[PDB]
Amino acid sequence: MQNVGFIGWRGMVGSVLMQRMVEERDFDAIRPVFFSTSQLGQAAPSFGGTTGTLQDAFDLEALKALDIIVTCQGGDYTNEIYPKLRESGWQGYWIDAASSLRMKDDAIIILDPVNQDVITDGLNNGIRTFVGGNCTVSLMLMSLGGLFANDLVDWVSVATYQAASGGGARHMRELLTQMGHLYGHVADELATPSSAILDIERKVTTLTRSGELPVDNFGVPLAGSLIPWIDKQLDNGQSREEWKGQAETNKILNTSSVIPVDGLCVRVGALRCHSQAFTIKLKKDVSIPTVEELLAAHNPWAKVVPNDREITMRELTPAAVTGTLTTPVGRLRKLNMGPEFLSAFTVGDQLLWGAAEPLRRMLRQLA
Amino acid sequence: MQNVGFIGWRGMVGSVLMQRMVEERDFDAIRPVFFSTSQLGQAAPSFGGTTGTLQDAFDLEALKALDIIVTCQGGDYTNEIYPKLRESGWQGYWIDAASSLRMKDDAIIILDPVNQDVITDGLNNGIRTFVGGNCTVSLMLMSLGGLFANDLVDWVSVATYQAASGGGARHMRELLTQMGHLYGHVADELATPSSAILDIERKVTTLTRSGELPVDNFGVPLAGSLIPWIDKQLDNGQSREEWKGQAETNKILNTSSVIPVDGLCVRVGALRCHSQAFTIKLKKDVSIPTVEELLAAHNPWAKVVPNDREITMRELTPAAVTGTLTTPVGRLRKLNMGPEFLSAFTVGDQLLWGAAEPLRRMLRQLA
Ligand code: NA
Ligand code: NA
Ligand code: NA
Ligand code: NA
Ligand code: NA
Repeated sequence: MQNVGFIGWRGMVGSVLMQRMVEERDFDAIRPVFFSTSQLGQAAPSFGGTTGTLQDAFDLEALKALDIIVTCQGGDYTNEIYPKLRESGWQGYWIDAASSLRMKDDAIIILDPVNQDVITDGLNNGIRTFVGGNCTVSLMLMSLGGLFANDLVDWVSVATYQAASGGGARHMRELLTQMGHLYGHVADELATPSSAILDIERKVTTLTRSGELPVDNFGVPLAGSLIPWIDKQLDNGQSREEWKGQAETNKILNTSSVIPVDGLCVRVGALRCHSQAFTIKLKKDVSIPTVEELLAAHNPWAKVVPNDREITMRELTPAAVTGTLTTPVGRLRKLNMGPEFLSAFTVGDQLLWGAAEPLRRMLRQLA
Repeated sequence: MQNVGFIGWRGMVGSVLMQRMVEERDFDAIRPVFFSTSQLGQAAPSFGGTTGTLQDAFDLEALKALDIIVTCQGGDYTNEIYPKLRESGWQGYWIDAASSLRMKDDAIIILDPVNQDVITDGLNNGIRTFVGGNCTVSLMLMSLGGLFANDLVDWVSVATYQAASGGGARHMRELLTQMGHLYGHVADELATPSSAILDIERKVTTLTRSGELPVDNFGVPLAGSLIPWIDKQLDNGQSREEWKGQAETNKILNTSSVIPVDGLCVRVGALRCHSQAFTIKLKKDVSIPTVEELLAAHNPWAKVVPNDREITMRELTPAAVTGTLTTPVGRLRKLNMGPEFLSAFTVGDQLLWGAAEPLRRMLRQLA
């Protein structure tokens, strides 16, 4: 079996990865070694199946002995250790959740249900570095995989509804804490049937602007609001989050010609699920029934939700998707602009297909 | 002095209207009469230094004695009374917030900062029925009016982030109460520094799908989620909310040729503000500086927010816009599809320009 090291397994993304690996019994097929910085020397996690000890995440010798390394530690860790490992002559496999190495020429962005062909070709051509793609793009491709696989996409315009988990654990806690502040401030009024709605709203609105809401992580309030800007501002007017759409979509698919992908990435008051609205320009006029068939046939997670009111309300929402591996796509119909214009709405959990799942599956392929 | 009757003045939209009328001293030039659908006989609001009794909203003789009727009562009321009132020989002015008469041949959809010419022509041509437009369309036009007025729009695709107020007062209370349930369920964990984020989220997620949350008004949860379907299902696959986009935009502007308007209307966890993401196809390559100038020059409420990170976070959000008459537009840049593809993000209060304000302004013109 292969000797596999795990870095950042206690972080949020790493914890989801561990959860999934235990669910799939992935530790029975490998010889796992766990790393740490604040708990080195302590016993390895029992769920790992070994009686080992937590190794030093910065001990190069401990790392060099491994065949595979799966890290969810972050960019800073990768930027320090990855180069040192490669410079030492280490030719093992590096599976990373951080975005740092995504655009490197010797790295492949992984999402096997979509680009297994790219992964296989890379493995045969000496690629030893595999990086998960941005949550937004990975979820988009999991849901719309059938359209891209059949080369039916001319261009894609998107408007996202992104969850707090994308920001981080403390961001999620900030969102929930804010919900508590808003409700608590008008709890008495809500409990009073005769209270005036405009009195309730005024109080919530005023509190939101009061400066009393904790906003250290998002900068501004999120509960009851939204923020139409995610990540650093670029010279072309895009946010880095929006820039990743075209950059990563094309690298994941290894397109022969650039497929334009652009839009607005907005942070909303959701915990883990990213929802996305699309305006897709098709290369040709294909019927909706054919579109539904192609999307559903691509992979088992792209559940097609019939374009009917009640079922959409029940299945195409964060409430129905959080914590699941399903990446449903619905509201499929042609837009008024023409038969080559397709509308679509998707939902997907940011921590699974958008983070940990592609890593677990890549590791399984190498086991 | 015109005799003006008010219906549905006690409800949420009516209350916002009353508040605005008080702020602008709109009761001074008219003789106000207040009606009730179930409380006739009780004292009437002592607005504009007047006193009286609530009249019967269903008494045709009482209604016929008026010169102008301003109703925020709703479609069911309009559908029952309007035809009977007109058939009884009433030739007064009917100003309505309900969608009922919007597409009638003898009615004009009003948004004066955008279509005063249409309103003026209608008045001279005998039109006596004026109806406010859908909140989505009215807010879109208040923000993007400059692009339409200069006939630069080929087509527009939209993704909305609609507030609960569009559903109603009960809907808003349901959202806030749900926020209370979600936070309350994990309040102890949030207050514990060492608590694990995944344990917190697991509980919130489970509670959300438990069936314990109150959802009588929206059907499914809204706090921490969203619903990509608003109003009745139509045969073309659109929801009625989405259908109003093209129908009302073209009628408000009185276009010579149909401008395609389509997209997805999504309900989100906001109280009063609607936000909208746009993909606009221009008829020609217009520079962003020119676009900014045209938008700002159209009307005083179309605040152009510079496409910069920090200012966008502070001003292009529901938190910054709720309760104000400002209808800001930002994130203006060209999309990767080409120089004729324009991106824009708008925010606007649903109860003001999206409901009550157009009515107040129309009344002022008839006083
Ligand atoms: Na071996
Ligand atoms: Na840092
Ligand atoms: Na259908
Ligand atoms: Na007269
Ligand atoms: Na700029």
